[PDB]
Amino acid sequence: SHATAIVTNVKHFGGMGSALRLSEAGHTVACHDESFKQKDELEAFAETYPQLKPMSEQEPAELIEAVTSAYGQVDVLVSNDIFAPEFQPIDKYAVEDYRGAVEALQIRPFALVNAVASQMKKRKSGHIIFITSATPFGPWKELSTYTSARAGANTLANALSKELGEYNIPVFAIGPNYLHSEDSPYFYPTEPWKTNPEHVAHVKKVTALQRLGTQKELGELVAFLASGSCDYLTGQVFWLAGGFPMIERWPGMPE
Amino acid sequence: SHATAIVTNVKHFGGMGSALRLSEAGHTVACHDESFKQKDELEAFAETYPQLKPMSEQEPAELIEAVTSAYGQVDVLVSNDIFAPEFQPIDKYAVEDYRGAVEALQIRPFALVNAVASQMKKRKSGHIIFITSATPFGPWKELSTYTSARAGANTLANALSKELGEYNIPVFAIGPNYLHSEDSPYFYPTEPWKTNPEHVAHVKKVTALQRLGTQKELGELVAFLASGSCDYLTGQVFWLAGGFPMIERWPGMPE
Amino acid sequence: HATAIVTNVKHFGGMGSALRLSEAGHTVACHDESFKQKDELEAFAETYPQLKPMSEQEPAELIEAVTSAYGQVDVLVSNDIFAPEFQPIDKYAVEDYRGAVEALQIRPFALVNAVASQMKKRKSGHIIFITSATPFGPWKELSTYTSARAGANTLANALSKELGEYNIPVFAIGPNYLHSEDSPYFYPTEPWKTNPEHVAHVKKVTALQRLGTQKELGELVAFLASGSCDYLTGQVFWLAGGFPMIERWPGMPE
Amino acid sequence: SHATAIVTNVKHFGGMGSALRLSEAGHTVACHDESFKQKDELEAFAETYPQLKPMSEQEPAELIEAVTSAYGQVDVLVSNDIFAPEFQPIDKYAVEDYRGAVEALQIRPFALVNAVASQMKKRKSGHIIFITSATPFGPWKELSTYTSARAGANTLANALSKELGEYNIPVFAIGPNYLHSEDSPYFYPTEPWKTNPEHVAHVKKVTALQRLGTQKELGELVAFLASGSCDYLTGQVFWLAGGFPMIERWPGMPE
Ligand SMILES: [Cl-]
Ligand SMILES: [Cl-]
Ligand SMILES: [Cl-]
Ligand SMILES: [Cl-]
Ligand SMILES: [Cl-]
Ligand code: NA
Ligand code: NA
Ligand code: NA
Ligand code: NA
Repeated sequence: SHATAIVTNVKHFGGMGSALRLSEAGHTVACHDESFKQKDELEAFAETYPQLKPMSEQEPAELIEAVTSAYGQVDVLVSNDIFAPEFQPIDKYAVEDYRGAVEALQIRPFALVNAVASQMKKRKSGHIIFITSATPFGPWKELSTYTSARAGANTLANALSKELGEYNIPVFAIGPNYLHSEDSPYFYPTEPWKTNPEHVAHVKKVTALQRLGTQKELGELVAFLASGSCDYLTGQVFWLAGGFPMIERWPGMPE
Repeated sequence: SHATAIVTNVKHFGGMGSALRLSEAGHTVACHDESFKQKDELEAFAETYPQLKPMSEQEPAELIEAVTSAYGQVDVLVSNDIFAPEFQPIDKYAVEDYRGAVEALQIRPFALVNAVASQMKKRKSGHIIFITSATPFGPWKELSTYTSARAGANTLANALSKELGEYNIPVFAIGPNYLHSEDSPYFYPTEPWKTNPEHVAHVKKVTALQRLGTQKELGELVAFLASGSCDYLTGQVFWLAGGFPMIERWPGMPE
Repeated sequence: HATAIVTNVKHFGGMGSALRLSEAGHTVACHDESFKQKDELEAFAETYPQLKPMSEQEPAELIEAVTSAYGQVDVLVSNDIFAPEFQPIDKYAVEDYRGAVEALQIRPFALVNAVASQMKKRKSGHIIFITSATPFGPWKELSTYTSARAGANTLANALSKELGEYNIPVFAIGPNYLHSEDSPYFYPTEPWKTNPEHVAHVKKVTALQRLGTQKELGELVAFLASGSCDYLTGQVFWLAGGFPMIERWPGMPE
Repeated sequence: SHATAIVTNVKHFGGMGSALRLSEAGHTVACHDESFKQKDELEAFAETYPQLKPMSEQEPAELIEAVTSAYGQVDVLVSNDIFAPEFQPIDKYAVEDYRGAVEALQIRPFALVNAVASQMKKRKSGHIIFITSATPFGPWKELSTYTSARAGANTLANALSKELGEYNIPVFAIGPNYLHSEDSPYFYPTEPWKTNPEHVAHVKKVTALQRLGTQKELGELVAFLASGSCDYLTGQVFWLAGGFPMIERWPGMPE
């Protein structure tokens, strides 16, 4: 009997670090991704990553039911939520641009917890992890849609911890920034963030560790939280951003 | 000339405290409310509060447009947002119950700012105030929809402050709890909160001031922020909750 | 006729607090290190005939002197200052942190410790600390000053929980980029309004792209001390103009 | 090659969980304690815990120097700081009661980092962990000294992360509450917190997981952070408090 995890949007953001490290820790890892609606994309992923179990199901209720049918139960949920950040002055958005952000970044993790929480509560075990964003900690101007939706997700995780603790289910939010996402455009691909001088310099300026975060670092945190080694952190919002933000110092002070 | 303010949902939550004090400060206060769809309700309100200017418009763009047409411009927006709090374990909600909360508590203030920001930015003046909630500061268990949507609104306000400051527009969020709402059910009506002993005792336990907050206190803060006397607070989330939460102390320690 | 105390009145948030509290009708007893000298006290008294400078320096003696002269202390504005010294952590002396915590934590604690009994007995009073917004977004190499200010913020918030039962609100106002006119604590006119590089820095790091004014600080102090919005008790106010502005990605405009 | 850790006040608070788990992870763990001034107490500890290395040094600079001399360097500092919480109304404290709290809970971790940072910066490696408190997250009334000093330490850790990241040195604060401390009075000994029904009931009410945190959970987090597996969390303040605080709900709602 292996523990079963679900990682959503596995090709993007914190998906690969989460899935790879959870598998290394002995989980069966069912993986969701928009591309897995296509048989060829699902099978290519299954061939490259024989330790992972890509699923074709897209919608929350269908995904939870399919993983429960295939593997018995869902022990760990990693809601690795993504949406394209679009920078606009507030008056240049359409209201639908905010609705799109809240559907992808708040309603979707809510729907996944809504669909899985009953089976976890009945057996009094489970772990729920949202991958959110550190942007609420220090917003950039002109990203009001994405940034506020991510904060809704952070508070959703914290609020859920208060009710699910009675059932021995920890709930966590991991909010990254400057997390290297390799080939994925969500949100710091190798090109340009490791390849272009202006981007390399920006990352050195705005993070304390002066580098991007790695998929391994994100995955190590995900597997540590899912292990049951430190459930007493339930309710935490983790800022996985390398010491971002670095705050501009007065004139004359060095870099 | 007169400064013009908009107070939404004026019959509820922080509506009357805001509208009455803004009018005392010399604003023309255009008032929105769902009941003003009915001519008899609008006219009854106008007769009781002849210093206030109730509008029939319901949707955010049409409300901004109607106030702008009637009075020239909108100087102060008070987005007094409401939604009925419904307590449920996460798995007992419908997903639509979260969508309803986000629409009412996040999308609506976004849409109002989206509709009014251009006119404020063009003249480089204006004030934006969201009435949100202090529940994200200390969530109750089983209120995950309402609580997380309110946090999204708080971050929306803070994020907007970063872009609108360049146009001399402060943005504030006032997050109440235990605010006496008189005859309004949103969220602490006189009955039961001043009349039933168990409720009086609860409020004495969980607030530092051991009382409900008053509409006058809320209105004083709204008019102070709208006055242009302290624009340098832009980006603040105010916790208007009387020292809530009081945290349960160890056995043997007194009330 | 309500009585206020404003400490370190020549510096930081002192003048804005004292001037606006007097405009609101308070008798404003003013403390300052320079008032140990009669000539400096009397010059201040002549320039500001609406203010009442005191010579007393230590917390117990100051509270006692104001209570004797004016009956009671209704409003305490602990306007605390210390010179920010930037060092790598290993280049400080431990005494440099001790000095910061004495000036920025122990001192407001001692003033509340000295005045709280009289406020509690009559169930009225207002306590305001002027602290700092540096904990909200620390600069590197200011660990002493920044962490002491955070201690003061939590002290205010913790005190609100016990003093609310006695109808005494407690607030912390944490500024940054507050114009301090001729005081070096912490943004004097020269260089912050006069040197182009400093003007440009303020435009970059605040959302309102300017220093905050003494009038804005004083308006908040008088508003809180008025009893018009006691239900904010426990608040830490970030009076920093939308600071911090967070550096955006390459190619995005200023 | 063996990494070297220092755990202070090892007999108390998070001392044993930290030291035991770091030793299991392969660190040489030098241990400080006030009782180690006595040769008999140091030797008794060495006999019971032969995998740990108790030191007699008491003062911060002399402790760093003694561990560096004995083992070559200090790779991990765990500043496990303690002070007896004394509840008083603000006017009943002596000012010295606050000075004692700041000296023990702020000056002491500062002094330890001040003494060790140069050797870490020179080799561009090291980890700094403060064990602080979650009391600033939700203060009890009448504990203003201890609570505010702990907040100063949390900010000290966060501020230090901004400068030490350039040297590849993460800085963390772990702020517990309701951490079972076994035989130590700091701060939740087995008697009364597992033996007396009133105390057992209090813990069930005020934490989401309805139990004390374990030394194992604390030690797992300390060893995880010190492993270099997730340096990108630098600057984090961890709330290790089981979902504390639970916020009192309205009359009529169940516990
Ligand atoms: Cl990221
Ligand atoms: Cl309310
Ligand atoms: Cl004196
Ligand atoms: Cl300042
Ligand atoms: Cl503890
Ligand atoms: Na399939
Ligand atoms: Na009409
Ligand atoms: Na004198
Ligand atoms: Na020795």
